[PDB]
Amino acid sequence: FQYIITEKKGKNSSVGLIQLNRPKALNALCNGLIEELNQALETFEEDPAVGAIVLTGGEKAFAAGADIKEMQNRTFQDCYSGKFLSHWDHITRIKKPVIAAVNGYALGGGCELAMMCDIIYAGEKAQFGQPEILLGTIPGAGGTQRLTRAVGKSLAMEMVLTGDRISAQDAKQAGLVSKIFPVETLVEEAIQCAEKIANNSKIIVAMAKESVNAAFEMTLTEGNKLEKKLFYSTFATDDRREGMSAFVEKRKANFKDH
Amino acid sequence: FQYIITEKKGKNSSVGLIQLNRPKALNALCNGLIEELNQALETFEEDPAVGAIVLTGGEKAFAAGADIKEMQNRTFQDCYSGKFLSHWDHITRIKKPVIAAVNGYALGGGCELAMMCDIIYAGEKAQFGQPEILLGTIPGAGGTQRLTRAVGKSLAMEMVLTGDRISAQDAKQAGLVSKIFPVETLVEEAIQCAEKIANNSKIIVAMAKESVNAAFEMTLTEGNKLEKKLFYSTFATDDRREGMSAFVEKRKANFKDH
Amino acid sequence: FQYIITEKKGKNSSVGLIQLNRPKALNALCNGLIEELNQALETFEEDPAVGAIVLTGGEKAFAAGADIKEMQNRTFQDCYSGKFLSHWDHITRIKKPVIAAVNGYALGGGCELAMMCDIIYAGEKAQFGQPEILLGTIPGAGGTQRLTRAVGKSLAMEMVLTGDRISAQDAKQAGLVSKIFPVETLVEEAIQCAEKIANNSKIIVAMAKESVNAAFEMTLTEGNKLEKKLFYSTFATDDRREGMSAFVEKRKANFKDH
Amino acid sequence: FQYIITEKKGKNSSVGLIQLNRPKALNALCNGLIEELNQALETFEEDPAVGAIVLTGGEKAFAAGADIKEMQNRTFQDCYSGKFLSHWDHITRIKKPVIAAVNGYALGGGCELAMMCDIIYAGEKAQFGQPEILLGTIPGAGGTQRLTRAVGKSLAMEMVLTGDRISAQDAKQAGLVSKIFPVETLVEEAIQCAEKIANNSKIIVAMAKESVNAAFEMTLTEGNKLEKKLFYSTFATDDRREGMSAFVEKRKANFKDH
Amino acid sequence: FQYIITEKKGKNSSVGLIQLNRPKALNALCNGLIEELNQALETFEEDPAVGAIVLTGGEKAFAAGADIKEMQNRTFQDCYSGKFLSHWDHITRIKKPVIAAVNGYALGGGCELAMMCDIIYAGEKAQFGQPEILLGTIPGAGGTQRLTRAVGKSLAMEMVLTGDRISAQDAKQAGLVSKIFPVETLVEEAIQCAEKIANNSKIIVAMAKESVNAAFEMTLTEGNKLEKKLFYSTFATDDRREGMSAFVEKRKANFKDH
Amino acid sequence: FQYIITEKKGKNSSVGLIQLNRPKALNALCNGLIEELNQALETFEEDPAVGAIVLTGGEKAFAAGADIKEMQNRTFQDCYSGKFLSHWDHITRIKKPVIAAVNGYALGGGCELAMMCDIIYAGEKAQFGQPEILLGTIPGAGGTQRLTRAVGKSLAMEMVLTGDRISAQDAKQAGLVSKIFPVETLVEEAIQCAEKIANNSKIIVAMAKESVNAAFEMTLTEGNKLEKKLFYSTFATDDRREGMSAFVEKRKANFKDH
Ligand SMILES: CN(C)c1ccc(/C=C/C(=O)SCCNC(=O)CCNC(=O)[C@H](O)C(C)(C)COP(=O)(O)OP(=O)(O)OC[C@H]2O[C@@H](n3cnc4c(N)ncnc43)[C@H](O)[C@@H]2OP(=O)(O)O)cc1
Ligand SMILES: CN(C)c1ccc(/C=C/C(=O)SCCNC(=O)CCNC(=O)[C@H](O)C(C)(C)COP(=O)(O)OP(=O)(O)OC[C@H]2O[C@@H](n3cnc4c(N)ncnc43)[C@H](O)[C@@H]2OP(=O)(O)O)cc1
Ligand SMILES: CN(C)c1ccc(/C=C/C(=O)SCCNC(=O)CCNC(=O)[C@H](O)C(C)(C)COP(=O)(O)OP(=O)(O)OC[C@H]2O[C@@H](n3cnc4c(N)ncnc43)[C@H](O)[C@@H]2OP(=O)(O)O)cc1
Ligand SMILES: CN(C)c1ccc(/C=C/C(=O)SCCNC(=O)CCNC(=O)[C@H](O)C(C)(C)COP(=O)(O)OP(=O)(O)OC[C@H]2O[C@@H](n3cnc4c(N)ncnc43)[C@H](O)[C@@H]2OP(=O)(O)O)cc1
Ligand SMILES: CN(C)c1ccc(/C=C/C(=O)SCCNC(=O)CCNC(=O)[C@H](O)C(C)(C)COP(=O)(O)OP(=O)(O)OC[C@H]2O[C@@H](n3cnc4c(N)ncnc43)[C@H](O)[C@@H]2OP(=O)(O)O)cc1
Ligand SMILES: CN(C)c1ccc(/C=C/C(=O)SCCNC(=O)CCNC(=O)[C@H](O)C(C)(C)COP(=O)(O)OP(=O)(O)OC[C@H]2O[C@@H](n3cnc4c(N)ncnc43)[C@H](O)[C@@H]2OP(=O)(O)O)cc1
Repeated sequence: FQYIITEKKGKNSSVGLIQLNRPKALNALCNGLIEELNQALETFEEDPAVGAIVLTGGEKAFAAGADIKEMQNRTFQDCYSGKFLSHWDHITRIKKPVIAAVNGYALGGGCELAMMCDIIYAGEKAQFGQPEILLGTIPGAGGTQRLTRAVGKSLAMEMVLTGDRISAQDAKQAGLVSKIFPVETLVEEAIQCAEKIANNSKIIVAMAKESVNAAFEMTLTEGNKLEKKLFYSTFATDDRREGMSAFVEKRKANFKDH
Repeated sequence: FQYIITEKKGKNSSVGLIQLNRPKALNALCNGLIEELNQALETFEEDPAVGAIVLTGGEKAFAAGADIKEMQNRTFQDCYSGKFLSHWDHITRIKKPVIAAVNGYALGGGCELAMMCDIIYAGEKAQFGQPEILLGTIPGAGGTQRLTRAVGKSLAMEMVLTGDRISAQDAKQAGLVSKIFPVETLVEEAIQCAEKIANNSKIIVAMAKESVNAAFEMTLTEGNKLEKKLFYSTFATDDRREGMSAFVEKRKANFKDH
Repeated sequence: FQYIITEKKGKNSSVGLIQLNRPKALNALCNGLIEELNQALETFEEDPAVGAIVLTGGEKAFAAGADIKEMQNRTFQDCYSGKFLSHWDHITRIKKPVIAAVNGYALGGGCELAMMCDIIYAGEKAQFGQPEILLGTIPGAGGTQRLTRAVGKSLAMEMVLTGDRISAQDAKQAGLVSKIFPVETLVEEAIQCAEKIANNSKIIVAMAKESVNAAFEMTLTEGNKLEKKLFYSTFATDDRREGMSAFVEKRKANFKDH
Repeated sequence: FQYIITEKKGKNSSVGLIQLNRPKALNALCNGLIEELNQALETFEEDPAVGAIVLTGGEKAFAAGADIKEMQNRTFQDCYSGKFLSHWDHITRIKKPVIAAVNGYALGGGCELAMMCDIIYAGEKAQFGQPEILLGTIPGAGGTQRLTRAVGKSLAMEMVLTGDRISAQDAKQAGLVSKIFPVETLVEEAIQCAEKIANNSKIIVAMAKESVNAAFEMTLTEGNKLEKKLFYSTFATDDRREGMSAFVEKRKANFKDH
Repeated sequence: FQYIITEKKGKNSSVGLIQLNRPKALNALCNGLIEELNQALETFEEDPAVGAIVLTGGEKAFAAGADIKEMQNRTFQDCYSGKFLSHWDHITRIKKPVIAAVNGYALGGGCELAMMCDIIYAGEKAQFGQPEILLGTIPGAGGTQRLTRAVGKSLAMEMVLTGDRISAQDAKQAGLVSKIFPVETLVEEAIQCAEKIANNSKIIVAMAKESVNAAFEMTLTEGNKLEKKLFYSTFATDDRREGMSAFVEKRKANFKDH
Repeated sequence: FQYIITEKKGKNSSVGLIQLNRPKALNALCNGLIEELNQALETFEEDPAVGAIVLTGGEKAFAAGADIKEMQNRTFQDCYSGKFLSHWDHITRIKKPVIAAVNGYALGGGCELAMMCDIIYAGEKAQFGQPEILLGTIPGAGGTQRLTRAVGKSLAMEMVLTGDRISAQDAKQAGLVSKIFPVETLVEEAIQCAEKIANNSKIIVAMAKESVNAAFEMTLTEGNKLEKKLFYSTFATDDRREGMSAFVEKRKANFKDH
């Protein structure tokens, strides 16, 4: 890999860590980088030892956005071509949980990439923003959708129309991120979180993740019916039986992913 | 009742109070408890003197969830028998406002029961969580739906996939609960809130509640049209004439629930 | 104008400022006031020099609601004649960004008017509320819809069913408003915000605003597809090319709004 | 029962037949009739021998609507009493399939009752209509919703705004009913259909019914995701194994309902 | 009017007739024509004597679409900040029922105009189609939305992607139109239909129309709740009292429109 | 290719033909067959000479469903494995139009495959059905969703719950298919249809197809707004001008796919 670095972490290497490694362009997400990222994601998704994935960048930047230089001379017809900014949402197809550990800059595509993850942990100095408007364009990877649904209309409108950045504290207060940690312990805290998740049944975890994601795709009435079906279906797994036995039997549960 | 204690309270016994009373199992919501709860709710719903209902538990626990021992040996087929965990959402059918006064633990079904209520007040030491994942199952009573819609994706994912609990402070900050009070004044503050509601027209209050609930069942454009129709319909009541006349006449309004 | 005061305050006269000026009724929004407001909005919308609009009231009150005296003797039939409280949502049709600078009271229709704007800035002493329930009626201009989607069910239910007001601090914490400023610098800070927006391409800004508003009208999956189409379409403008080229050339760039 | 006749005219006694029996008022559905209908439905729903239910009326009329005499002296407040025209949609909660065998008149509430069923068979002389408009009211049991979704806007608008009736032929052509039979063989044909359904696994049939109903409650994208989950869940039943094995073994399948 | 003809044609002037009169361009809907159309619509909407509106064109053409010559040189820019092809959906805002009497050609904007109406009657020689694709563009006034919802995906796709026209018979079979009449009696039959509608309460009719239109804006569950609220609200009118009484009194009803 | 046969059949070789060729199992769609089908689809999608794709099978069968023998011994966990009946909806991702030419049997997965296509042409002897229920399972590839939306609740429920087949005539009347042709000329008529489509601008056609598909993914109000944005965007293409000038200049259309 020329733009990313990967390694297994956790107690039993149950955690997959992906680090964007293109320091020069503040981790600008060029087409090649996305290519590798999707590869890394796929390998971890296929590895039956990995139960969760952690995504992070540098200390100064998570990602400053997509590569502006690569899209400077593209056309409207270039957009309906199919080779312009494709595969950006492959991460939304990963069944396993993905935690974004954000230190420093998370702008444009960078902020959008973090929002595509299931959980976001931010470093004390992290900064989020959607500056697309300053470049004469608008967010094109969920910046007007995921952001608005987490932060509320007023703050989303202010961010998208002005291009202003918000601090990690503001992001936590608004619900964009769920935890803030010191710059130097961020990635570690993220890994510990991934570890807790990796310890649970992989099949049950995948169902829970689907259920939560469904909250943004249907009415509450139907969302609850779907959730109920998923709940019922867990009763067809062995881990559910094992899990509830471990409780009454007041012992630790040992899930075997099925 | 064996598992609950009821009693009218407030200004004119206009507030119905229901207290989960099964101390030994940290208020675990077994089938029998749910049975009584729905009875209590129905009586208060039918009592024309009661304008609001307050739901609370013990000081150490609101409810630690459904009874794990009652579902430990059930099956997938049992889920479709229609005899497994039935009648849990009867509370969502109550027309009158219901306030949850949460002290201590509010886990799994407990947290979900609180979220089914219209308003939530938490004690300084309250704790919310969805630990279903630790038992090899997922939330099955709105934990992946109502939670996500209030708290945002990141925190909802973190809570549901790890099983970690959050404090009352975190819950208020995230919008899960609207007010925090000292452990010993919680139930009273809740009752005072129920009292303000009980003082308003019961027919107008029921319409307002429906309108707010509709916010999670349709697009904003349609939600506004529905709200408009409801607003128009209030002009067919006497209390609306009495209320707007009491303002211009600089006097107290006397609603006749008509 | 007999109820409003207008003027262009931009540093380059690019911000349209509208001030509700009916001090005696705490800016109660009577039919005549709404008439002028829509006129003011339309003129600024048509003025190619104005890129953003700021809406504010007095120091003691933004607006205490619609005029109660004008609706106290209306009937149900009156409502369906389409000549009662009509034209209240013309502001939602304005394509240019609208910032609400709220000082003091913002109740009922006043709170709803603020929520119709794209961004809300509140003064340290601002107060929001939906006291309709106290008059024997319910919010009829989005108070049960926009409020709930920004603040969460619990707080929305509490506000709408009790009629209690919330402070500016609470509003910011809940996500109702995005910034709090001292009473005397509020309008100025709002204007500065409008200025930043006015500096961006008007055509790109209009698209960004549409995309954000779409977040409340469709599922996330479709919202993202819509956003993508809008993003593609920006590649058919000159300001986009000028905006990206300006970046790689380390030079500022101003758009000709096309 | 004074208004209905129930008898297991099924063959293996697996089909429950309910016949509206109030000849004098052309089967006008008064409160007492609905009362019994819901009872009959519940008993069959609980009877493990019954796999499907057939609903029919007289030869001249299925049902001429709700009892007009019973609602002539009601008021707006009455509607919000919580119980005026209640329990009119209990049939939509029955998990087993329900076939409506419609002979003669099916007007207003009668037409709506038929549309609430899963399948509709009409006699050659059947007539459908929503004459509510002629009584100075509108359909209030799905007549503007289920009708429109089956028949299309133009025909639904014409039917609802004029009150005109349509023939069985028109109903089949528009998709309101799926089959037309001679007046004297209608009920039998309906029973034969119920029989085919009753022969399949009750648990699988219940899932299939839910999936089809979901088509009117969510987007196609989510509808397909839900359907997929239900499909997967069938693999946790025994009947699904028996059913596919019976095909490969080229023999008849014996479903045990689990 | 330059390209329009209007006249009250009811037996009491209860029916407003609008006839597109631009023979030379096969009734091509140019900007000027749309202007007058919206005026005509508004006058009839305001006339308390008119209860329904009938819209028709010539015998050879209803409308061949929007004026192709008027949009030939316009560009992307013209589309955003433009009154370009504006006010085309004013007809969807009319509260009173609108019947489209279609003889001959109804293509592109013409077909779309017809679908915007509540009811469509077609002459034996009427032809519908969306040939936009042949001009290198797509339907932009509901041709891919209303058509699909009435006719089904297969026929809508075939019509939109090939540009092929369908006959009146095909349109009736598919549910696009609800009635076919001889070329000479079409307009007359349409007027008779408008008459039946005009005889009913104008306020109840407007509610029924809203309810039916809601069927395409929300889930079935919410659609039914909305319809129920509208039904309830009819009990606050006098005409509902009159209508139901006239039935029990076995006598004709006289609606006062309130 | 071991199970299919691909061919270029346009008048300019602009039509891609794919023929399922596994006669022995009545074209049962086994995993290998789906593999090739997706390959064939991808090649045609990438070939800039092909403007439309035609999908057909044998004269006796289009496809009898997925391979029952390949799923006979699979588990619930096999479903959540990640690769059981995978890649079945790749066809819904193809941007180019796809016509299904159905002769003979089109059951289960076969019927669902046909419904995934944009247009369906059926031979006089074609038969459609969803017999999954007879195998102790339910439709899992859109059979309860796409079928219901095209055919209506009654017929969809009857088909899915009984397993009964319907004729080509019934399918056309219900809107499932848009045209019926003699068994011998079916594929040829389908190709002619594909040809007409292939003659139009590829980029405009792709947009029209997206707009029609959006009709099942959002409310009518939003669907129309989306359509309008797509319509506007066509004004940024050359084919739009070429097409609109070709009409005004009374000459034949000149397309260049951009
Ligand atoms: C699937 N679909 C449809 C889609 C998917 C994705 C997207 C995404 C779009 C975007 O992200 S638009 C980009 C939004 N981001 C931005 O506007 C941020 C631009 N960056 C900045 O303003 C600043 O670099 C900054 C991050 C605030 C840090 O400033 P500072 O500390 O002064 O560093 P600075 O010298 O500017 O940056 C260092 C190097 O990184 C480069 N760089 C920064 N951001 C970059 C980016 N987004 N792309 C490429 N290079 C970038 C700089 O140009 C510079 O390289 P050289 O000039 O040495 O060649 C769209 C559609
Ligand atoms: C309608 N549909 C479809 C649906 C509707 C509802 C549901 C709901 C599901 C759930 O709620 S699953 C339950 C969620 N709860 C959990 O996962 C674990 C809950 N409990 C705990 O984590 C811990 O007990 C704790 C609340 C932190 C307190 O711990 P600690 O302070 O050490 O006390 P501890 O001794 O453990 O608990 C005291 C007693 O309460 C019992 N208990 C606690 N939680 C219980 C529960 N959820 N069910 C039954 N018993 C419970 C303990 O077993 C113990 O009783 P003995 O064994 O001594 O007889 C699903 C579907
Ligand atoms: C499109 N559609 C369908 C729709 C569109 C819009 C709407 C909106 C409805 C509403 O807003 S209902 C109204 C919501 N607002 C309220 O209920 C606020 C009522 N006001 C108050 O509680 C208090 O006035 C207050 C704002 C807390 C300020 O108290 P305080 O400082 O003591 O002043 P106070 O003396 O009460 O009021 C000063 C003057 O303002 C007037 N005023 C205050 N609010 C008013 C209002 N909403 N309307 C008319 N006058 C009002 C008072 O009557 C008084 O005038 P005088 O007759 O005494 O000369 C509905 C439907
Ligand atoms: C859950 N929620 C909120 C809701 C739930 C449900 C509903 C439902 C509302 C409706 O159904 S409104 C009613 C819609 N139905 C109608 O308009 C049908 C009215 N009936 C007719 O037009 C005619 O009776 C007819 C069905 C065409 C048959 O005519 P014909 O053959 O001459 O019979 P006719 O003598 O008129 O009627 C026979 C007897 O049945 C009675 N009847 C007929 N329909 C009736 C009805 N809907 N209600 C009560 N009685 C009815 C007649 O009054 C008469 O009784 P007597 O006068 O001899 O005492 C609303 C809301
Ligand atoms: C709110 N927004 C954003 C939006 C709102 C609306 C729209 C709507 C767009 C469209 O409707 S696009 C237009 C769709 N129409 C078409 O593609 C062409 C339809 N017409 C034809 O192909 C043919 O006229 C025909 C109806 C098949 C038969 O006509 P035929 O009998 O052969 O005679 P023909 O000479 O062609 O037409 C007679 C005269 O009407 C004119 N004409 C016909 N259709 C016309 C049209 N759509 N616009 C302007 N002129 C038209 C012809 O140019 C001719 O005038 P002369 O040059 O001879 O003086 C879009 C967006
Ligand atoms: C993405 N995801 C999650 C998903 C994606 C897809 C699916 C789809 C599921 C299905 O389609 S379930 C299957 C639905 N189809 C059926 O049930 C049709 C079953 N077939 C039949 O009833 C009959 O074969 C028939 C097509 C009506 C006519 O057949 P007939 O003329 O009597 O001849 P018959 O001997 O039965 O069939 C000829 C040969 O084809 C085989 N065959 C027919 N249909 C088959 C099928 N669906 N699978 C495998 N083999 C099949 C037969 O077994 C036989 O082979 P031998 O036994 O002689 O070795 C699910 C989920």
